[PDB]
Amino acid sequence: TGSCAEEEFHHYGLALDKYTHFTSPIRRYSDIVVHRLLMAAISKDKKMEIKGNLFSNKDLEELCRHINNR
RNA sequence: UUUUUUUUUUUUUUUUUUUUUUUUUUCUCCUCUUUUUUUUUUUU
Repeated sequence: TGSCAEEEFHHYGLALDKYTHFTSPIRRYSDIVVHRLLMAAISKDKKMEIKGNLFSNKDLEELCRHINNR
């Protein structure tokens, strides 16, 4: 995300401007990330706090390079 | 009518000890050929 600029967020091959998967938490790894985050989102718009941290910049970038490799 | 004598199975038992798997060689060595390397996408 905000590690880069907006222009580098698009999904040109599909004419979208943002595209990921969320339909497979089981056979992949970015999707469990998306699960934790989506549930943090549905859980955060109540004005409370989600104890237990989630990620950081460097952690996410090393994870995404690992996933590219794999 | 044929008496008397010529030994036998070595003696001994009431001695201390503080180590340790194995063990010891063999040299440098020409990997052949459409490629940059493909890559989104969805159904597990």
